[PDB]
Amino acid sequence: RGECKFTVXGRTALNTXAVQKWHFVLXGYKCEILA
Amino acid sequence: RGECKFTVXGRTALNTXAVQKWHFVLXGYKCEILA
Repeated sequence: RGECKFTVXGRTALNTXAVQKWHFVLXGYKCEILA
Repeated sequence: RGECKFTVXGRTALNTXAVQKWHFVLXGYKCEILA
């Protein structure tokens, strides 16, 4: 429940409902992971 | 030389004019870089 975002290294992982979203931002390189 | 596609291993990069775009697709891990 609620919106809780965590920071691990240089990527921010947030919990969207019951899915896992991993946002990767490193300069001009943006990686998007959908678990 | 012109506009072709380069597939090395699992990294699909395409040449768009004078900009090199590297795309990464590995299931739920889709990382995209704009160079």
